[PDB]
Amino acid sequence: THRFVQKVEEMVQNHMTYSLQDVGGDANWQLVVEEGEMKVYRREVEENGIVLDPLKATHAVKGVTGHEVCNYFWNVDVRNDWETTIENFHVVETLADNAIIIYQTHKRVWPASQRDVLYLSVIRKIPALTENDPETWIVCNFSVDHDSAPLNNRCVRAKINVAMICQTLVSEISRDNILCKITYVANVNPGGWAPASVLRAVAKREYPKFLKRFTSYVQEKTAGKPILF
Ligand SMILES: CCCCCc1ccc(-c2ccc(S(=O)(=O)CCO)cc2)cc1/C=C\c1ccccn1
Repeated sequence: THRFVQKVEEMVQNHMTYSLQDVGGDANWQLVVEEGEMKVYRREVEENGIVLDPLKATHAVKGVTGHEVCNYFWNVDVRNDWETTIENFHVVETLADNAIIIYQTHKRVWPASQRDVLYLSVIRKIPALTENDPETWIVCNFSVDHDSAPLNNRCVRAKINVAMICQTLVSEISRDNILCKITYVANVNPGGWAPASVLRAVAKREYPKFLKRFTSYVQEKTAGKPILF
């Protein structure tokens, strides 16, 4: 029980309600890039001339569990092993053993000014409602206000609502028989102004690169370890 428990519950529930839905049949999502099981979609949205384009991706990763994927996504201690777009990050506050508030700066993308972010990051297990449903592991990263926020005059403050939502299929269980189904959503307000073409090019390049890189990292770090369901 920290002061964000209720907000966390709301953000997680919204993602469970809305973000998990399959968008194969939904023409409102534009499928931008497909590489195998990796499917990356966006909606073209601008507010006050700033690109907000919602990002939604699915993926199916052999050999790892949702629990493992989420631990690796969440655990700050391995962040620098997979992240390629971060210049700096600091843990601002520990709320609980499954929740922290993080400040980070993104590498500058010329010619836009650098962005920073301040967000609560929480990892949660959502039990299968019925014996028919999969359990879900989720990480949610969403912007919050904080006082120990750094002054950084080089940066415009972006605001994010990201979730990595994982269900695991199992087919001695070996990694050969496990598949992790990922839905990843990112809604990013870059703040300020940045050229629309730049924001779209960054999204189109960096999201598939992240998903490929990050998932491969989890496969590589877990191979030959006992499975953490
Ligand atoms: C001019 C450039 C503006 C950059 C806008 C931007 C700010 C923040 C973020 C962001 C993206 C993912 C997360 S997370 O998944 O929670 C993991 C922790 O880092 C947190 C923040 C994205 C983006 C915009 C594009 C973009 C896309 C994939 C990689 C990098 N940048």
